[PDB]
Amino acid sequence: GVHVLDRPIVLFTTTGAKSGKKRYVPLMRVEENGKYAMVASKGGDPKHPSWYFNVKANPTVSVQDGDKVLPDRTARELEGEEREHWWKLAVEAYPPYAEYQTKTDRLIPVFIVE
Repeated sequence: GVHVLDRPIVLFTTTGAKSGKKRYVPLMRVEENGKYAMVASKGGDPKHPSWYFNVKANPTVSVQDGDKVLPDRTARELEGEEREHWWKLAVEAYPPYAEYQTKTDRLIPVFIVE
């Protein structure tokens, strides 16, 4: 229902691939030129957050940033240099993300929402 969002957080709305159920995933705001990143950490626990598999099963994801709603955009798991770029923006936004990363050799997934 109605969410109230302010920096430093944004809301990503996911839709169940099997059920159609909406789930609401607040994450740190990591933004550039109208695109957003979803950093798939889990608070320093190295296992995946429960939404990770959901955005891969159904990449259609809405964003709410302040009063602005970007409906039914597409989440794409980043690779390579592009992941690195968005990782840098994430660590500037929320430095403990880098601390989360020191707890595993596997790169924390980052999705671009576009």
